[PDB]
Amino acid sequence: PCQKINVKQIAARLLPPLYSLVFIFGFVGNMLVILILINYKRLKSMTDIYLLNLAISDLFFLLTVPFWAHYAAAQWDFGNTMCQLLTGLYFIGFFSGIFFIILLTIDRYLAVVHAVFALKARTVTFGVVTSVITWVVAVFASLPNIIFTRSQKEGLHYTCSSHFPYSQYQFWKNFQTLKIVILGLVLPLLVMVICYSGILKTLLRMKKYTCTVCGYIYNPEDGDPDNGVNPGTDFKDIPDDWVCPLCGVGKDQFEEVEEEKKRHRDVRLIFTIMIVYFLFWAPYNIVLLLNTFQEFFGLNNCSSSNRLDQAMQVTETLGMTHCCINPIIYAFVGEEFRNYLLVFFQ
Ligand SMILES: Cc1nnc(C(C)C)n1[C@@H]1C[C@H]2CC[C@@H](C1)N2CC[C@H](NC(=O)C1CCC(F)(F)CC1)c1ccccc1
Ligand SMILES: CCCCCCCC/C=C\CCCCCCCC(=O)OC[C@H](O)CO
Ligand SMILES: [Zn+2]
Repeated sequence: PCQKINVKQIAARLLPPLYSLVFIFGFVGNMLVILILINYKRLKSMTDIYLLNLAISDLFFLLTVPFWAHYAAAQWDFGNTMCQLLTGLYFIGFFSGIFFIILLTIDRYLAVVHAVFALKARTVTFGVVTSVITWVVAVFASLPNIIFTRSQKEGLHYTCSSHFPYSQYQFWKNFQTLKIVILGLVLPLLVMVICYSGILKTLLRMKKYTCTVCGYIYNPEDGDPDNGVNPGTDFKDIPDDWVCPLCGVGKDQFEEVEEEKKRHRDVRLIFTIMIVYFLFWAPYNIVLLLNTFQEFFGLNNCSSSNRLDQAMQVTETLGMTHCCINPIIYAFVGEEFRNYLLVFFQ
C-alpha cells in the first residue's frame, strides 16, 4: 500500500493504560458473574449454562489483552507458541461469544414461541451438550487464522502478526474478511430478525389489557365469546365496534397490563445483550468490509488507505472493550442479579 503514518509511537503510550483498565474492570466483572451463576444461581437453567459460557469466552478474550498492551509498549517478548496461542484465544473468544449470544436468543425463542415444547426441550444437560459442540465449532472456525500467525524478528524487533501467502494475498484478505462478516454480523443479525419477529408476535398476542374506567381485564386466552370474540384473539385484533363487557366504554379507554410471566420479562436482558454487542462490533465489521473490498468499490487513494487502516485499529479496539460490558448489563437490566445485591448488602 501507500507510505502509511507511524502511529506506533502514539500507540505505545496510549494503548497500555487503556488495555490495563479494560483488563481489570473485565476480569473483576466476569469473575463476579461466574461465581454468582455457579454459587447463588447454582446453574439450574439452560439459560444459566449459556450465560456462564458467555462469561468464559469473555475471560478467554481478556487473558490476551495484557499481552497486546506489552507488545504495544515494547515488542513480542513471549515467543512463537505464545503468539499462536493468544491469537487462538482471541479468535475462539470472539466466535464462541457471538455463538452463545445466538444460543441465548434461540433459548428465549423456544420458551416464548414454543412454550409447551420448551418444557421438554429446554434442559440443563442439553445446554451442556450444545455448549461443548459450540466450543468445538469456534475452535475449528479460528484454525486457519492460528496457522497463518507467527513470531518473527524484523531487523532488531520481534513481531506477532498474521502472514498470508503472497500471490494469494488478496484471496486470503477476501476469505478471512467474509468469514468474520458472515459469522460476526450477517449470522447474528439474521437470527435476531427471525427470532424477535416470533417473540414479539407472541408477546403482543398474549398481552392483557385493562379498562381504565371499571377495571375489567381482557385476557386474549379467554377472549369475550358472549360478544363474538373467540378465545385466542389479540386485543388489538378486535373490531373498534367492541365495548367493555362491564361498563360499555370503547377500546380507547383500555390500557396495557405490565408483563407478569417471568419467561416474557427475561426477553429484555437477552435482547439488550445482542443489541449492545452490535453497538461495539458492527463498526469494525463495516470498516473491515470497506478496507478489504470497498477499497476498489469506493476509495483507492493513499489518504483513504491510511484513514481506513487507522479506522480499523480504532474500531477493533472498541470491539475488544466489549469483553467488560455484559457484567454492567446484568447489574442494571437483569432482575435477579440486582435483587441478589439488595439482600447481600442489607
Ligand atoms: C496486536 C494487538 N494490539 N491490540 C490488538 C487488539 C486487541 C485491538 N491487537 C491484535 C490485532 C489483530 C491481530 C490479533 C488480534 C489482536 N487482532 C485480530 C484481528 C482479526 N481480524 C483479522 O485478522 C482481519 C485482518 C484484515 C483482513 F486480513 F483483511 C481480514 C481478517 C479479528 C478482529 C476481530 C475479531 C477476531 C479477529
Ligand atoms: C465448559 C467448557 C470450557 C470451555 C473450554 C474451551 C476450550 C478451548 C480453549 C483453548 C484451546 C486452544 C487451542 C489452541 C491449541 C494451541 C496450539 C498452538 O497454537 O501451538 C502451536 C505451537 O507452535 C507448537 O509448538
Ligand atoms: Zn369498563
